[PDB]
Amino acid sequence: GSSGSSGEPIEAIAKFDYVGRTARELSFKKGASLLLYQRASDDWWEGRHNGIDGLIPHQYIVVQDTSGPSSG
Repeated sequence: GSSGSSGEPIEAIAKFDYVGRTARELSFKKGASLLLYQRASDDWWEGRHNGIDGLIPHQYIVVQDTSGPSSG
């Protein structure tokens, strides 16, 4: 409790098929489940994909503002 503001990871869903142009970024496909750890920038994110830590675009993903997974 009263831990902080940015703690546990955020489960985001790929908005559109994206391919990490560089090693830093990550390549995913619309629908693919992506985990978020921290917002690298206003147009980027910092999480992991298929076991790969890198950057994630905010234009090809939907940052869910819900605590925990949403069954269904």
